Amino acid sequence: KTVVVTTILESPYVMMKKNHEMLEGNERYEGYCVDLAAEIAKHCGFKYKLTIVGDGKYGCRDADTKIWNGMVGELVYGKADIAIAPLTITLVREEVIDFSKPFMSLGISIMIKKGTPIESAEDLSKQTEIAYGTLDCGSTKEFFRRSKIAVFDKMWTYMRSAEPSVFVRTTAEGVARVRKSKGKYAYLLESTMNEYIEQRKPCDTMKVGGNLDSKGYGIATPKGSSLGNAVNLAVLKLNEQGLLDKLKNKWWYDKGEC
Amino acid sequence: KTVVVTTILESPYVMMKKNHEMLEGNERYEGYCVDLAAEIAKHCGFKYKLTIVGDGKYGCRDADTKIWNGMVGELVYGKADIAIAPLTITLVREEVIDFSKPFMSLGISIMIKKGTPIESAEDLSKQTEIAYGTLDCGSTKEFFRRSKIAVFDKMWTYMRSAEPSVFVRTTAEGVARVRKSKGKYAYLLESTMNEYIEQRKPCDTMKVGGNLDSKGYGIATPKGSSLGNAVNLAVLKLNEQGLLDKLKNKWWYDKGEC
Ligand SMILES: N[C@@H](Cn1cc(I)c(=O)[nH]c1=O)C(=O)O
Ligand SMILES: N[C@@H](Cn1cc(I)c(=O)[nH]c1=O)C(=O)O
Ligand SMILES: [Zn+2]
Ligand SMILES: [Zn+2]
Ligand SMILES: [Zn+2]
Ligand SMILES: [Zn+2]
Repeated sequence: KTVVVTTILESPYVMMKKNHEMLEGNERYEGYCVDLAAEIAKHCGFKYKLTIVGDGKYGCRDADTKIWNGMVGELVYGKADIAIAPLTITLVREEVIDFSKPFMSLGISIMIKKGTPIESAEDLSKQTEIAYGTLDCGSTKEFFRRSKIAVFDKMWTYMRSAEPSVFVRTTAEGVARVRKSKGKYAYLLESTMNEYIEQRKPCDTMKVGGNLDSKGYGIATPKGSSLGNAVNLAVLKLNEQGLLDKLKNKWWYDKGEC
Repeated sequence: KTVVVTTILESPYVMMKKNHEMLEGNERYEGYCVDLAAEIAKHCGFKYKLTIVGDGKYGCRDADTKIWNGMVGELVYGKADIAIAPLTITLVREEVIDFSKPFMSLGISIMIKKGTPIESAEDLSKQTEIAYGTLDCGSTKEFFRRSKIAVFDKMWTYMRSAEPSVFVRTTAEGVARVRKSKGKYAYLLESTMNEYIEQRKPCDTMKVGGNLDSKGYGIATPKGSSLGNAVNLAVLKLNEQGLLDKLKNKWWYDKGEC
């Protein structure tokens, strides 16, 4: 009956409202993905419950046990009916779960503390004074681990063995590390987040260079789910009616602080 | 056994080779989608025959007869097994054919003859001296026909009723009309084509403003095709390995004339 939605606390996709503690259920949250969830449930006509992914992760497969974690795991093992989050459509995931067509297009990008002498991935790869890393257990890390491109493989070789670890558990941790690093840590992260942070106080970071790749976020369902067809059509309808563009401007720039 | 591929003569996706009269079968053609077709077939392990869509159209549904034409029609009526072309993923098409995840991301954009006093769709809609139109029988025309956004519906109201027709049969016709117009015609077209033309002699056009929307091109198969699954995985794998980025570079910029 009630669809269980798995999602992740990631601003501005899903955030606790300022007055959350006296709110209940889905009303405790706000954001792009909260709005998107409401729109999809309205067009597909279902009731739903937003639940924050227990382990706070997007999803990766343990190399030894072969068990999936994060939001991907919640679908694979039947703990959730649908994931509505900034979840990257990838080949290894497509083999275990289903994705709608993308609701957002983006790429990997570089975040620096303002004034950092870096302008590109090539710049990062050719020096050692400035540390750099990525989010753990996500598509960005896997991009570098799997890259054959000389600069990206060179970066991976450094990142894989760097001490202390250049990888972070959450996006907020990566961003804090940039801000506190005095310009000695750069962060590789998805472009739309880089762009969001750039317009938030204290306005001390910026995106440099173009995107390293191109990819999309999709709505995910368990393989063979009776929900997947309708959800995919709903995403296309929403895009075509301009709602996705409407939501982006609402959460990204109408709230810009810089 | 041999998979019939429907595609469209649209530079630089599919072009006749200079000496095509001396060649046979698939070797008559070159371009982005020719290269992509060869790679999809290699990875999925099938033999294939490239065929040019008979009516030279992408695909629209006749309002009265309800019959699909163009490449979409070839798949709907079983004349082709797969379409590998700059074919836009849309809701109405997804209702009758299947698409892979996108192999290219793009949006509707404005092409001007250099010097034309236009910077945005808002600019176009608020003036009358410069005419503007789109490709007929495609996703761009349908975007304007269906839009509830004030600026775009105003543009549609003008375009639908303009005489002579501001719509064109092929991309080349639209570009030619811009070039011959002395600034008095602007062309609305997909961004990646706008970008390609900007790098073609006589280097007298340019893209202005941001994109009007966001969408993708996908490989299409008939509903229920056994090919669908494997083709989608192939597209994801090729994106992740950088092939699609390499093919754009090859056909757009390595060959740039400006
Ligand atoms: N979208 C990713 C997770 N994710 C998120 C951000 I924001 C990032 O900078 N890198 C990531 O891998 C996924 O689905 O694994
Ligand atoms: N891709 C479109 C066709 N198409 C192509 C170009 I190049 C354009 O500027 N506009 C279009 O509608 C579709 O599939 O209808
Ligand atoms: Zn609280
Ligand atoms: Zn709606
Ligand atoms: Zn010829
Ligand atoms: Zn190959």
